[PDB]
Amino acid sequence: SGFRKMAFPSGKVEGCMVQVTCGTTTLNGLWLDDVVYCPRHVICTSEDMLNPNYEDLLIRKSNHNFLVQAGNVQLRVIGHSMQNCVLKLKVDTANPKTPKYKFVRIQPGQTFSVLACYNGSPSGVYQCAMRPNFTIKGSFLNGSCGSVGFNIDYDCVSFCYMHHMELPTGVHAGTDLEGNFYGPFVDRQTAQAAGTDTTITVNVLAWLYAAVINGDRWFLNRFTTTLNDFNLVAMKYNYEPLTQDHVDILGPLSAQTGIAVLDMCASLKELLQNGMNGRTILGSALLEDEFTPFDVVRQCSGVTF
Amino acid sequence: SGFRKMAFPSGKVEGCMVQVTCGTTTLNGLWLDDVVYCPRHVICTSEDMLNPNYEDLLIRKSNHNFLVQAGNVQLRVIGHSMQNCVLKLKVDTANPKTPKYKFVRIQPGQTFSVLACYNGSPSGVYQCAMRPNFTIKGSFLNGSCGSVGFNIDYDCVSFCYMHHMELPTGVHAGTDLEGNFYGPFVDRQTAQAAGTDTTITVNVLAWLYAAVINGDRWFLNRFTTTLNDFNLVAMKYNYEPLTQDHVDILGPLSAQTGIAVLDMCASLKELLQNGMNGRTILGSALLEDEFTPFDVVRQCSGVTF
Ligand SMILES: *[C@H](Cl)C(=O)N(c1ccc(-c2ccccc2)cc1)[C@@H](C(=O)N[C@@H](C)c1ccccc1)c1cccnc1
Ligand SMILES: *[C@H](Cl)C(=O)N(c1ccc(-c2ccccc2)cc1)[C@@H](C(=O)N[C@@H](C)c1ccccc1)c1cccnc1
Repeated sequence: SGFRKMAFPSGKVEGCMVQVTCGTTTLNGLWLDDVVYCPRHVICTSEDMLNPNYEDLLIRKSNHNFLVQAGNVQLRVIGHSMQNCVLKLKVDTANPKTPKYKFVRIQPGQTFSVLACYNGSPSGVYQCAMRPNFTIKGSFLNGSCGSVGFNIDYDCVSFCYMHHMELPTGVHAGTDLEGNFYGPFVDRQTAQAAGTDTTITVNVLAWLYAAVINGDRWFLNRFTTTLNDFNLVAMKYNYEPLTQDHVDILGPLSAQTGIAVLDMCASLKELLQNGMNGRTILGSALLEDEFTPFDVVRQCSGVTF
Repeated sequence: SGFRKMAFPSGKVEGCMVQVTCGTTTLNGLWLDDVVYCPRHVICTSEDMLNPNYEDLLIRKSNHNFLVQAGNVQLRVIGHSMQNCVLKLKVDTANPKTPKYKFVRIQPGQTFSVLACYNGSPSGVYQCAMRPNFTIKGSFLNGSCGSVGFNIDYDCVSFCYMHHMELPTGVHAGTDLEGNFYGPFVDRQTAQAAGTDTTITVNVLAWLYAAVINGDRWFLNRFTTTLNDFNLVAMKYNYEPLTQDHVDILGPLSAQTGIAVLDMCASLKELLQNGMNGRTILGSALLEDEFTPFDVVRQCSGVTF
C-alpha cells in the first residue's frame, strides 16, 4: 500500500445536492428529509454585501421567491426560516435518497471530504482539514457556496461543514449545518483576517507513523525527548502544543510500529531544526499535517463503509 | 479557488462494486449489464502463484465455484470466460444501477480517480496518474484487487484501470477492462522490474499554469527558450520529451494567463537547475506532474458532471 489524500466515497451526498435560486443568486443546497439547507447570503444582492440586515431582507422574501431544482424536478417550498447563517427551506417532498445522517461541530485539526458543487451538480471530491485558525484550504470557484464537508462512520454521514465564502487570502470560511461559522468570520463583504495558521503537530506524527509503516524510515534517529521539551521546539516552528490525549490517540500507531511516541517527537524535532536536505517522505518535500491518526489507521488498516 | 488533487464523484461506480469469491480468495468485481468483471488470479491458490496455467485452472472451475454477492443479495452465475487477464462472470440479473459507460485504454501521463474497494465495499476515492513506466502510485492493501480507475465526461463513466497486484517497490500494476496489462507486468509471483519513472513534463507545466492562475508567480523569470533546448535540459532531469501536441494542448492555459508556453519552459528549466530554495508552489516543495491540462481547466474553469 502507498499513502494518498483519500476522500470517503461521495455517492450518499450526491443524492442530497440541489440548486437553490433567489433573484440572480444561484448556489447549492442540501436536501435532508423535507428540509433544504443553504447559506442565507442567497437572499442578498450586489448592493447589500457591505452591510446586509438578513432579518430585514428575509421579510421581503416569500416561499415562491425560492427556486429549488433537484435535477429537472422543481420542488415546492412550503416553509422558510433562518438558523444562524443557514436558510432552512421546508419542501413538499422528503428526499427518498436521504441517507442516515448527523450534524457535527468538528474540532480544529479534524479532517473531512468536500464534495465541491456548481448549480446543484457535484464536480469533484477531495479531503481537507479544519486549520487551527478555523479556515480551510479548499478548491472552490464562484458558485461553490452550499458545497458541504462530511465524514462517513458505519452507514451514517456526519455533515460537519457548509462552504460560504473565500477570504482575501484565497482560503475558505464556512459553517457547521446549524449555521454557526467556524472561527470569527461573518457573511459580509468586510476586511476579515484569518489568524496565524499553525501546524497540526499530532497529525504530522500520524503521517510519520504512516511513512514508517510504508518502510520510509530515514528520519528515525537514536534520541528521545519529553513533551515539555518537544513542546518548547514545536512553539518555535508555529506547531500546535502536543497534549497527553494526543499521545494516547497515537497509541494504535505506536503499538503497530513498535516506536514510542516520544522517540518520534525526537525524529520530528530533528527534522524541524535541520530541514529534510532535499529528501522526501511519502513522496513530499514538506511535512504533512492533514492526516489524523484515524485517517492513517483507516488507510493503513483498510476500514470500509 | 485553491488547487487540490480532486477526484470525480464516485456515486455511479459504488453501485457497480460486487464481491467475487472462489476458494478462500475474495476480491472485488465490476457489475455492468449482466456481466461481472474481475482479475482472473481469483482462480489461483497459495501453490499456483509462481507459475499458474490459468487455462488449466479455469478447466477445474464451474459457475457455482464463483460466489457473487452484491451487498447481501447473492447473484446466480450462468456464464464464465477469460478475456486476457480478466474474468467475465455472466449473471442472471442486469445491474439496474448500471450507468452509461465505456472501456478506454488511457495513455501514459493521463490521470483517473481510483475507488479503492475491500470485500466489494468502497472504502475511499483518490486521483492518480498512469506513470510513464506504466506503474501507478496508489494506496492499496490486501483485498483491493478488482478496485477500478475511471474518469467521468458528460454523463458517461470511462473505466480505464482495474487493480491486480503490488510490485516489489510497493507501486501498483493493473489492466484496462479488456484485461491487457498496462506495461510489461504479468499476473504471476515473479521478479518484475518497473523501469525508470520519468517526470510528466506537460503535466508540470499545467501545474505552473494552475499556480499562476492562483496568483502564485515567483518562479516566473525574464527568459524564453526553444523546445529543442528545453528538451536538452528535461532529458537530464529524467523529464519526458515535450512535443508540439503537448504545446498545442497547453493552449487554453497559455491564452487564459497571457504567458507563452516557451516562457513557462524557461521558468521550469531554471527551477530544475536551481531547485526551489525551500520555497513552495501551490503549497508543495516539489514539482507536481499528476495534473493534466484538462484537470487544471476542469478545476480552474469549474466543469461539473
Ligand atoms: C458563493 Cl456561490 C460564492 O462563490 N462566493 C460568494 C460568497 C459569499 C457572497 C455574499 C455573502 C454575503 C452577502 C452577499 C454575498 C457572495 C459570493 C464567492 C466569494 O466568496 N467571494 C468573496 C470574495 C466574497 C466575500 C464576502 C462577500 C462577498 C464575496 C466565491 C468564490 C470562490 C470560492 N468560493 C466563493
Ligand atoms: C489482491 Cl486482493 C491483492 O490484494 N494482492 C494480490 C495480488 C495478486 C495475487 C495473485 C496473482 C497471481 C496468481 C496468484 C495470486 C495475490 C494477491 C496483494 C498483492 O498484490 N501482493 C503482491 C506482493 C503479489 C504479487 C504477485 C503475486 C502474488 C502477490 C496486494 C497487496 C497490497 C496492495 N495490492 C495488492
